[PDB]
Amino acid sequence: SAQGLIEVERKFAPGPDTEERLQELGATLEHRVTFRDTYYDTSELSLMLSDHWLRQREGSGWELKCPGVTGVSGPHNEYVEVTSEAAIVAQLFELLGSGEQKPAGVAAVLGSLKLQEVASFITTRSSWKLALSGAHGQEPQLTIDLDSADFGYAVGEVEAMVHEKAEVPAALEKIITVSSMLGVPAQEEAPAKLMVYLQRFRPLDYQRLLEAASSGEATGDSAS
Repeated sequence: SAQGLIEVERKFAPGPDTEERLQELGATLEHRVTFRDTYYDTSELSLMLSDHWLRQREGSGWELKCPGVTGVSGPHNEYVEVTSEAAIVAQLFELLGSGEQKPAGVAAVLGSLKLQEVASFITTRSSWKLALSGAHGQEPQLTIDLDSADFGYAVGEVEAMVHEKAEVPAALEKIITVSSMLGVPAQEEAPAKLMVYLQRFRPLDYQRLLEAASSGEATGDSAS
């Protein structure tokens, strides 16, 4: 087994005091992102289910998720995200069936094609780093990255790097133990905010997607 430092990650579902608990436990706040992600869709959630996910973040800019294939034929060849408005403008027009003049920006197509904000919540990402220690002194520093949302959602992903597969159970069990103390060990293929929107309000619809989008970071002892 030679892949270098084995990034061992497992997923955890934390409570509402996680950030505080981490500070007190000794995890450092590496970085955190906070923004409201505003999702638009047609009235039927046709956009959502069409693999064209439309989101604006913090009123900064626009982001559209496309199934790789824009001339949708066949399966979804991965997701391609476009952030350039002119692309989204033209895309939204063809998506909703406009045939009209390209306005200028996405906010203009938004009002004109009359999309509805069907989902809006805040993404709270919080990256913590926890140094292991004990009688041995220096033990690995592992990262805990929290992904949370306004609509009842909190996930942590705990990732440590060991160069030895033999210390994987050691590091990984520390991970699970601290996590179970803080909340409950999870197992999902990492939910995006919208994956949460779905599991929260539309569980079977979430499953349609989940079963197909089942690719998340959680290996165990072998990254590769």
